[PDB]
Amino acid sequence: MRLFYAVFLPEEVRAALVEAQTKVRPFRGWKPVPPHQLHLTLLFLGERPEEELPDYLALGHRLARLEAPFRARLRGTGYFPNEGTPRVWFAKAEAEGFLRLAEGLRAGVEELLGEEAVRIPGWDKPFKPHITLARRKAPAPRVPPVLFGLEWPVEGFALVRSELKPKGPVYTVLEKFSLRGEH
Repeated sequence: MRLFYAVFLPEEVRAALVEAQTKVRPFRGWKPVPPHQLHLTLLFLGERPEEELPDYLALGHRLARLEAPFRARLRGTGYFPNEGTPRVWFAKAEAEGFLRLAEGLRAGVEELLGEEAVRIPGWDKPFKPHITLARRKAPAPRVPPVLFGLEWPVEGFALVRSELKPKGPVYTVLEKFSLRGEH
């Protein structure tokens, strides 16, 4: 299983983002992310053996009970790579809470994997709270920045499986976790 932890989004957030995606329909080189897949990843795990499921599940429940629901703000768009042909178009979101959950999980995964966690794809990348809007499958141009200024309540996150299939990746939520922490 190819697994990752992520935050799914509420209606007003998906709609603001779906209106954003709009600037990109004239460009067939842009592949827009289906609204119900729009999400912010806190930690990608790559291919993991089934034997580890319980540990990722327990890790989720642990972190969930230690951290409280927090407010996030959607704020501006960007591309990767920053210069040259872009690979991705994403929205920047921000909040201490995303960083705290990302740290909490990298920590748990290290305890469980030790040295092996380094081999996880993109493990060394510094966490950037980003929400992908579209991916560049063919030539397409950058579009001007999209400012959002939209605050919303983050109440939990999930452990999700991704499977590459025809039309693209199909997501299955193995579990949702509710932020219930006192902190």
